[PDB]
Amino acid sequence: ALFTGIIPPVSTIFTADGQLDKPGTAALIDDLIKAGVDGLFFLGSGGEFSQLGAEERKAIARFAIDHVDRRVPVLIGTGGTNARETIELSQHAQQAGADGIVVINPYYWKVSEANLIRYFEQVADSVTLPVMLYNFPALTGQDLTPALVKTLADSRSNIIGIKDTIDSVAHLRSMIHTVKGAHPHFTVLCGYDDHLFNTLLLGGDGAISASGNFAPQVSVNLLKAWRDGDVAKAAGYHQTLLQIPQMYQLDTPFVNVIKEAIVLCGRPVSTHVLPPASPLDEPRKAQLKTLLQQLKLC
Amino acid sequence: ALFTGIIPPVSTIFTADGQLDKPGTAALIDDLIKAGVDGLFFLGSGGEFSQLGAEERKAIARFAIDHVDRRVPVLIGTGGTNARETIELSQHAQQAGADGIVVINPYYWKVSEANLIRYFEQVADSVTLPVMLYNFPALTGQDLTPALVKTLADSRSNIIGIKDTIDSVAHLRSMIHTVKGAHPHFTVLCGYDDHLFNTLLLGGDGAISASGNFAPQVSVNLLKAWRDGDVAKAAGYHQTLLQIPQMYQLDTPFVNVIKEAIVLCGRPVSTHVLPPASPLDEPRKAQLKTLLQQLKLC
Amino acid sequence: ALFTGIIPPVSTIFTADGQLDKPGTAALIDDLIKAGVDGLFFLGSGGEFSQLGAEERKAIARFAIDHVDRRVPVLIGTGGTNARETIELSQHAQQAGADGIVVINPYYWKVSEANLIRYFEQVADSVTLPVMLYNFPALTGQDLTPALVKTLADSRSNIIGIKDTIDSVAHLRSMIHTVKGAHPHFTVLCGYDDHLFNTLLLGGDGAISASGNFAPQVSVNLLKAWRDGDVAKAAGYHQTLLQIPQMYQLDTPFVNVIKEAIVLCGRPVSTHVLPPASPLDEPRKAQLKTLLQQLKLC
Amino acid sequence: ALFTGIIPPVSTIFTADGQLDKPGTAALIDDLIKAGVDGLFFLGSGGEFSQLGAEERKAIARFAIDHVDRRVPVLIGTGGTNARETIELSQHAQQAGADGIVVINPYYWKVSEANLIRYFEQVADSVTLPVMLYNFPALTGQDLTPALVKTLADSRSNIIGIKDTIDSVAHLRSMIHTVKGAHPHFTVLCGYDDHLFNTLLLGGDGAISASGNFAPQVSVNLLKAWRDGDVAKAAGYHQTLLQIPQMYQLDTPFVNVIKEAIVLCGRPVSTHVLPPASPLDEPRKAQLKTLLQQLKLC
Repeated sequence: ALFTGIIPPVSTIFTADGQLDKPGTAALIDDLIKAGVDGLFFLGSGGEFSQLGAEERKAIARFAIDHVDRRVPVLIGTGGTNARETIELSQHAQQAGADGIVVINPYYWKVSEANLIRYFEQVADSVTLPVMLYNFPALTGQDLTPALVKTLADSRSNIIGIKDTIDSVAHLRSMIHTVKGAHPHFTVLCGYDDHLFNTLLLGGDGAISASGNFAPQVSVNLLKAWRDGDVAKAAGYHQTLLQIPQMYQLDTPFVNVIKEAIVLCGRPVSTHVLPPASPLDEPRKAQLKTLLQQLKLC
Repeated sequence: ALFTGIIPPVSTIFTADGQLDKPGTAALIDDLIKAGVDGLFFLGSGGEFSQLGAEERKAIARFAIDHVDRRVPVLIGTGGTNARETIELSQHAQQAGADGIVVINPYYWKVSEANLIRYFEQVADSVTLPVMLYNFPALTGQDLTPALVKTLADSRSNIIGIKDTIDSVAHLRSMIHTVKGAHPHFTVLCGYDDHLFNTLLLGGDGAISASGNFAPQVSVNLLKAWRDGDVAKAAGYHQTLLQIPQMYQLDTPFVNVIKEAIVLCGRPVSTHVLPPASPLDEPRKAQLKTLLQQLKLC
Repeated sequence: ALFTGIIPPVSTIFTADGQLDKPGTAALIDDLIKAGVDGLFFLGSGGEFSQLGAEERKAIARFAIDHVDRRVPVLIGTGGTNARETIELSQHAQQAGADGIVVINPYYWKVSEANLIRYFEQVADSVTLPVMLYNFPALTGQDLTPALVKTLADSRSNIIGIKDTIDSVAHLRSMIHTVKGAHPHFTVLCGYDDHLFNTLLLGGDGAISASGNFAPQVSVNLLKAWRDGDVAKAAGYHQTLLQIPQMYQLDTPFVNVIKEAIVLCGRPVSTHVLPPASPLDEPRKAQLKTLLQQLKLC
Repeated sequence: ALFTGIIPPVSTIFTADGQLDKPGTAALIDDLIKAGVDGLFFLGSGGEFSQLGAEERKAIARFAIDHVDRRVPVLIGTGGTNARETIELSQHAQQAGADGIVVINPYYWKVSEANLIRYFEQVADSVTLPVMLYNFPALTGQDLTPALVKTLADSRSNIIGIKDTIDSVAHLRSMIHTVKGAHPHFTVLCGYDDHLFNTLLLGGDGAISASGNFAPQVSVNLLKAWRDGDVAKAAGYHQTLLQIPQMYQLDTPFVNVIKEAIVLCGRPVSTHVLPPASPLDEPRKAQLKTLLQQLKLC
């Protein structure tokens, strides 16, 4: 089973003028590796893939891959609405040395089932890398049903997992029974902090969630505790991850909040975000702070 | 805090010709009390309130209350679309000796906010009993937001809790922070088996869920374990409750399944259900059986 | 083809204490017949069926049927969530002399497809009367798709039409092609004033909409104009019906508004509505008035 | 009032290997101008903006602008999820000679209200051109409410219209009353063929809809007829436009269908579409043909 455990959707650090902040993004990568994470995912939602042009995303990927220098597995999010561009980026990711790619369903047009399967097949064929699906129906408006995901895993041997970003036990439970039921080593990771625990108890494999950027220890320790068979300990951490998602209510998009948390949790980096996102106002920065303090994360 | 802990939405047992099966419903009540539950809720969704006429519901309530004979707290679900009828039933519930009522939002028309608050106020005034709200947006098509529920608790001192039937951690978390944040002894119970654990760890109060009818021990034991500070034990039970809701996908409505489970789990009762529900076919009864067996509940 | 043309969802007039206002409801019936309508539909949504008990609805139906005295066709809305009650009422409607019944899909539980078809079959079998389906997904949360409605018309020869209450040309167009395509004399009526014109030009059959109660001439004249081949005239009326639905935005439910419009348009009747609805405040009554004046309806 | 009347969302013609087919897209432009249209909109949804990269979209826009050579007004759709790119393209559109731009709301993240207003303000400021908003909630998952659109027109004097792509009379009616009520010369165009008629009768201004590409005469004639005060004639055309949208059910996306219709209606052009779209199979091409024949469009 590939890409299990705690794999954060790493934040892309930018300068005040909007360029890649290499010292800062590198500093962030290094903290996260040091924290005991099982991989890293660049250019996910929290990486702000949807606010970057093709060429920019190529540049961020190659830098990120290079800086990681194979210390842990690296995933590159290559998705979007432009299928041809999805292939360019996915191929480039392979060339550039990535360990796999993460591909969301086209989210402008909700594409026919036939078209959707053909899309995913085509991208999976364009590379020899592992392909990790990415479901996020709240944003895509088209759910990758467990039936469909089983169909896709049956169809291509390199479609080997999924990040299920949804506040639903049923969806995660069904994803596990239907897909892992047919393919035991298919990876199922959840997209939200507050589902990591349940996702494990259901016989899933881990999480790619925002709290990896600023409190990676909680998820890493939850996982170690669970693998060590100490469940009470794991639940202890779950309890923190249960509360964490309050913060994300402070703005939309909440990439600003994640980056601001990174700072408050001890890593001084530029919190500049790309439009249509905006800086977090002062009042809500202090609210974030009080929240992080209550939870004992700074 | 009133009506905390494990309070099953008791199934109403019917004969083959559709009348109240008194021996059978009494037998069921007695098992559940014996199992260590903290209350009982008659004429909820699983009680089939929406398939019974006013007079029938009066009759079921009076029987149920009488048979319980004050051994545990009794809640009567008095809701529907006909507000005047909601008052008749709620008042009748009081005079019949019930400990409180459970009121869902009117689910045909999605009523204006002003009208909705006025409805709940009016019913809460028509009785001196505790009033427990009931949210089930999947069916009602109108969510009782934590804001609105805070407003209602602020408004009437006898609106003292809620059954939140939704597959969402966020909703339960927000319900707790917003409402309990303002009213510490406001009860918040979850409507689904797989959320009991999280609902506790969030500082909520228990569950009214279907698995109470056929596997009440699991939820009762989870709750005692948690109260005894043995979390690993509690999680052990959570793990079973996590799987249980597969059963409910076998039909819709799945009130047939719950009753069939009651039988398979050792309590022989008539599984007749009211239309537009129907008996569970043989194939799916056996599937239920294999599921209960896998989970070690029969 | 049965039940074509302009068939208003007649408002049920109540006294202050909530009883049937017979003088007033009779007065209303008489205006509407005198206006040239092609039938009348009692105990629809605007009739407030969902706020009345079984016995009350029986009483209103017989009174209404009797007072019409066969001058036009009469439809009785017998739907709800309680299937057995749907049969009692539907049978009672036949015994009481009604020309057909109108049956919405059960709107609490969104019932399985198999269950839904079996429900509609069962009620259609419980009577020898014509059965008119009623779709209103905005409130029911379960759409009667054209596929499903074709299935139902194929299944039972007395399922002979539908009131499609939805703000969608596509749905009405599809309902006509799929169902009328297979059953030419199947009736398709729209539920909203602003769709009557399109519904005709699509090869549908008429409307059961609220503006029948207070401005029945507009829809009656639109229909006559269209049948006389004078389309420009028909479009003239369409233009008024296009604007009428602004009022319904003054409250929810907006039965209060319809009844208040009946008064302002010249028919003094009690505007009492059943809870959880409430009287329309004074400011909004005056806004209604200005609207009716602008459109030249009072 | 700017950009009124019939302004087709022109199809971008591509070669087999996916490049701009200049002879073909020029041929198409010329037919449409010849047909009497009041403008042209390049790089809308039907132009496939969401499957083209920034540089490609630049290239298509200038070519299109140049080939039109000011014969009619030209609109360029510059929207997407990448705000900085939206400014690049919008500014490029101005320098390339476009008469205005068309900007959809960011459709990946459903952005906060504050952020959404700030986005639209920022883009409107980046140019001196007229800005035409674009609502399409079915795809975006975030509706541009009439309230919000009024706010935006109040905020910036160059936000001067909207393409409302929604199958809803209520939404269009409300958009007209709320926005035109405050700004009489604000343009309101509908996005669907079957709403053009109603949109006019409501006091709106026209349509940007797919049938402009292959049957522009129908909409052009409807508009001329209506302006000439001959309503019966206009309704005659409405009747065809009412049926047209059946085809769009043959695939999703249905850009393939539009382009195939262009061919069958007399203009031989390459029907190549960009992925994740695909060619229309033979069976469904013949079905399209039968449809166009029934409606007397080929």
